[PDB]
Amino acid sequence: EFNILLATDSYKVTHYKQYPPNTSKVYSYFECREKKKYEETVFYGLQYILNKYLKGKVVTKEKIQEAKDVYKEHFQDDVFNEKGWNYILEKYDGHLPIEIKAVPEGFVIPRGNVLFTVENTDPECYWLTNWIETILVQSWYPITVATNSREQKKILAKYLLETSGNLDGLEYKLHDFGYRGVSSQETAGIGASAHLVNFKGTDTVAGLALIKKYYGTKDPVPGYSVPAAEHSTITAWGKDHEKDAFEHIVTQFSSVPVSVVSDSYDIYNACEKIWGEDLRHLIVSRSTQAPLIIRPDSGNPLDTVLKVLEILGKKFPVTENSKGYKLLPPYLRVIQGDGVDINTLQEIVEGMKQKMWSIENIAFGSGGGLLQKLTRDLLNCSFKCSYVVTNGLGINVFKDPVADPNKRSKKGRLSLHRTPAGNFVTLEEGKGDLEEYGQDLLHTVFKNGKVTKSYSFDEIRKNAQLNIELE
Amino acid sequence: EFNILLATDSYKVTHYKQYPPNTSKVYSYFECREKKYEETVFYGLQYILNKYLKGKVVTKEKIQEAKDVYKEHFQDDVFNEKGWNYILEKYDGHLPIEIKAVPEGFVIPRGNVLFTVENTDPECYWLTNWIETILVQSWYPITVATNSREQKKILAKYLLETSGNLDGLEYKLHDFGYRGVSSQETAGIGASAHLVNFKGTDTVAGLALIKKYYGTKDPVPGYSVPAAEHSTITAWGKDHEKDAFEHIVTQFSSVPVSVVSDSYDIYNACEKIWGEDLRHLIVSRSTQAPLIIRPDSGNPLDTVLKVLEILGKKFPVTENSKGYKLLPPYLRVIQGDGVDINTLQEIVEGMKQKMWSIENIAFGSGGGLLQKLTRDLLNCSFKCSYVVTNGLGINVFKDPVADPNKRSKKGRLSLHRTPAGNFVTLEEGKGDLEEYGQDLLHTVFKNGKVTKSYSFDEIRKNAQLNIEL
Ligand SMILES: O=C(NCc1ccc(S(=O)(=O)c2cc(F)cc(F)c2)cc1)c1ccn2cccc2c1
Ligand SMILES: O=C(NCc1ccc(S(=O)(=O)c2cc(F)cc(F)c2)cc1)c1ccn2cccc2c1
Repeated sequence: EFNILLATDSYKVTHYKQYPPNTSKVYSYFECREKKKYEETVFYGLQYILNKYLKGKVVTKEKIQEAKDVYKEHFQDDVFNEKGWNYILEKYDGHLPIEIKAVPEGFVIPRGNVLFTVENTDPECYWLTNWIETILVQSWYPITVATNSREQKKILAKYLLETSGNLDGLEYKLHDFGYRGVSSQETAGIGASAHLVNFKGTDTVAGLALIKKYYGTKDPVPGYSVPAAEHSTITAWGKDHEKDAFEHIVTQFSSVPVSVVSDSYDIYNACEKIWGEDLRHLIVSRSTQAPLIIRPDSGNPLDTVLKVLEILGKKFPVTENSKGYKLLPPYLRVIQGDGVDINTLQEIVEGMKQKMWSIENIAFGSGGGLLQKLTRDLLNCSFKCSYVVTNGLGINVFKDPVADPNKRSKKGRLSLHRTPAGNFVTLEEGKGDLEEYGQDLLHTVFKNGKVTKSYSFDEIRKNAQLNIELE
Repeated sequence: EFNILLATDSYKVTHYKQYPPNTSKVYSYFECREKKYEETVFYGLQYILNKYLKGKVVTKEKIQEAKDVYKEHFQDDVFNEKGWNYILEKYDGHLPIEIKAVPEGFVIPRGNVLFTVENTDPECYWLTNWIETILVQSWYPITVATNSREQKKILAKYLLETSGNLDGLEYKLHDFGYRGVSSQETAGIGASAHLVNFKGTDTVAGLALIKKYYGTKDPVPGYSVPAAEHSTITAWGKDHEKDAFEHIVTQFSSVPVSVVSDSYDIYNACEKIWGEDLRHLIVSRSTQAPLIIRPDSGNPLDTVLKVLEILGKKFPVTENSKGYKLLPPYLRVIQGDGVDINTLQEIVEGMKQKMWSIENIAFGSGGGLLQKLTRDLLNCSFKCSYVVTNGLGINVFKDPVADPNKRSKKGRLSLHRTPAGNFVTLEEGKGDLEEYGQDLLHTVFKNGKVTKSYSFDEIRKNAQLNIEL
C-alpha cells in the first residue's frame, strides 16, 4: 500500500530540524517559471494527485512504524519525525492539516504566475508544507503533456485553417501512440489523460479509466480509436503475401475506418502497385465514413509523407479545394506515426502546404514525442517557499542566486488576478489583500484532508480551448 | 484495480481478426536494436512479470469491464470476448504464454535478443502481441540502468586517474529525480534501475520496489544523509543565511550533512560564511561527518571550479599521491544542478585539467537520470519473427526499404557465446544446429508462473564494470 511517509525526497525527512525555531507557518507556491517557446501553460492534473494520494486518512500507526524502520536503515541514523506524524494521526485522525489553493483546471496561464499554493493549517505541522513538495511537483508532467499537446493543436489548427478554410477534424489530428513508450503504467494513464484535454484520439487505453475515476465526462468515454494493422499482422502472411494481408484486413474492416501500415517491405511499391493498382477496387468502393488510412512508418517523415501523397495523387482522383489545395478522395487518407514531435509536426505540415497538399489529408500519431520526451525543465515547473511566520511575525522569503536571475523566486503571500486588459498577474507580498485587482483566481481545492472543489473533464476541456476554436 | 485486458494499445484489440486464418503460433522478441551506448543492462522484466502478468489476471468482471469500455471507445463491438473467456475457463485466468530472457543485470551488446514471447496454446495465437505494450515498457528500467552505468564508467575512469583507486565510486552519482519523473510508479522503477549501479538515492520509492520484487541481503539497497533545501535556508530571512548554516551544521554535527549554499551568493557563502565566519564549526568535524557544500546554479563546470578554488584558499588543501589537490576530509562538494551524462563528463574533465581530484566531488542528478530518456535512445523494440499457420512454420520480419536500421530478425531466435566469448544471436532456428552451444536465454515465465528470477544482489554483480571486476 502507498505510504505518504515514504513518498518524499529522503532529505526532506531531516528538514523539521532545520527551519528557524518558533516557526508556525510555511507557505509555498508552484509556478512554471519564466525563462529569459511555451509562453502559456495548461494547468491540469492536481485533482488526480489530491484524490489518489493526499486525501482522507493517509497516516496510520502501521505507516509510521514502517517509515521509522525504513529510515533507520536508509539513513543509518534515527532522524525521522515520529512525533510530528503521531500528532497528525492523533489530532486529525491521520488527515493532513494542509490547505491548497489552485487555479481552475484547464485554465491557460502565462509563464511566471502562481498556479497553486500550499500551507499548513496547524502550527505544529509547519514542516508538512514542504514534505509534500515532491509529490505535488509531479503535477509538472500532466501540465507539460497538456501544454505541449495544445501547442501542437495550435500548429495543426493554423495549417488546417489555411489549407481548408475550417477546423473540421482538428480534434482527431494528433493521436496518442505513447503507451509502450512511457516509463510506467501509471504514467501512461496520467499522460494520456492530459493529451485528451486537447484531442479525442488515443490508443493509450489507460487514460480512459483515470478520467472516469478522477474527473468524469458526460459522454461514456473521453477518447476513441479505430481498427488498424501492426507490422505483425502484415508480416505474419509471409513476405510474398503482403497484398493478401492488405486485402484480408480491409475486407475484415470494410465498413469502419481502418488504418494499414504499408512500409513492411517497400512503402512506395505498396502505395503505387498494391493499393494503387492491385487492390484499388477495394479502396474506391469505401464509404466516406470508412476510409482506408495508409500509414507509412519509416524514412524521413517529411520526405516520405510527400512522396506517399504524390504517389496516391497519381493513382486516385484528387480534387482541388476552395483554397487551392489538393485533396485525396474521401475514402483515402494518410497517417504519419513515426518520429512525430512538435518540431517534426511543424516541418511536415509546412512542407505539405508548400507542395499544395491540404492538411485535411493527414493525421499524426505521436508516442514518445507526446508522452515521454518532456522534462520538468521545459516549463521550469517549480515549488518554492515564499512566506513563513516565526515568533508570530510574517516574513517574505525567496531565493535569488547571484549567477542566475532566472531562478529568483516570488516573495510573500501570493494571489492571481485578472489585469484591466484581461491578462493575468501574480501579486506578491500579500498585495492581493489591498483589493485593487478584483478577486483572487486561486480557489481552495484541498483543506485538512478533504478535496473541497473539483472539476469535470468536460469543464477542463472548455477551459483549455484554443482562441481560434473560440473564434 | 489493474486490468490486463485494458492494458494494451487500442488497435491491438482488433488484431485477432487480422492474422492469417489457422495461425496457431505467434512468436516475438525484444531487442535494443543496433544503429555510444554499445551495450545495455537488461533489467526490469521481473517487476513486470510479477506485478502485472503472473497468476489469475483474467476474471469475469475484468472481461465485462473491457467489453463495456471497448464498445464505447471503438463505437462498435470489436473486442475478443471469446478468446479471453477461453483463457478464463481453461486456465483459470492464467496466461498461456512462455517468455525466455537473458539474466537480469547482464550487460549485452546492442542488437541481441534479450527476451522472447510465444503462446503455449494454439487458441491464444493473438495473446503474444496483446502483451507487447506492457512488456515494451521494460525499455525504461533498461535505459535508466544503462545510462546510469555509462555515467559510472566516466566517474570510474576519472576517479581512478586522479586518486589511484575507486573508493567511494558507488556514492558518486546520487538520484535526485523523485520530483522530476512523471509518476510515483516511474519513480520506483527508475530509482531501482539506478541502484543497479550506485547506492545513493533520495527517491525513496525505489527501496520498497526492490524489497518486494527482487530482494537484498542488506536491509536496504540505497542510502542518504541529512541535507538542507533552499526553504530551510531562506526561511531564516535574507540577512540570516549564516544563522541558518550554523543551526543546520550544529543539528547535524556528527553525521555527514549537505548544505545548499547559493540561495543568494554562492561565492560569498563559500568564502566568507563557510570560509571565515563558520570555519571553526567545519574544521572541527569528523572524517565520517563532512560538510558537503552544494552549489545549485550557474554554469555547472565554471561554478564547481570556482567553488573549489575558493575553498582551497580558505581550507588546508593537500596533494594526493597522484599529484591532484584534495580538500580536507571534513569538507566536500556536491553538484546537483544540470547534471546529465554530458555535463558530468565536462565537469570531471574540467576538474582534472585544473588538477582537482574527483575525490572532492559527488553529483546529484534528477531529470537527467530518470526522466530525460526515451525508447529511441537504445531503440528498444518488440517484433514478431516466427509464426505457424496451417501447421507450417514461417520466418517473418519487416525490412523497410528506406531504413535498413529498422530491419527485424527472422525466425526462432537464441543467444549464444561465440568462440571468443562474446554474445551472438542466431536466427532462423539455427541455434538448433548446436554449432554454438547452449541457448543462454532462460525460461522466466510459463503459463501464469514466474519460473526463474534474480535477487537484486545478483543483478548488481552481473552489472559490475570491468574495472571493478
Ligand atoms: O493505428 C494505430 N492505432 C489505431 C489508429 C487508427 C487510426 C487513427 S487516425 O488518427 O487516422 C483516426 C482516429 C480516430 F479516432 C478516428 C478516425 F477515423 C481516424 C489513429 C489510430 C496505431 C499504430 C501504431 N502504433 C504504435 C503505437 C501505438 C499505435 C497505434
Ligand atoms: O541533498 C539532497 N539529498 C541528500 C544528499 C546528501 C548528500 C549526498 S552525497 O552524494 O554527497 C552523499 C550520499 C550518501 F549516501 C552518503 C554521503 F556521505 C554523501 C547525496 C544526497 C538533495 C538536494 C537536492 N535535491 C533535489 C531533489 C532531490 C534532492 C536531494
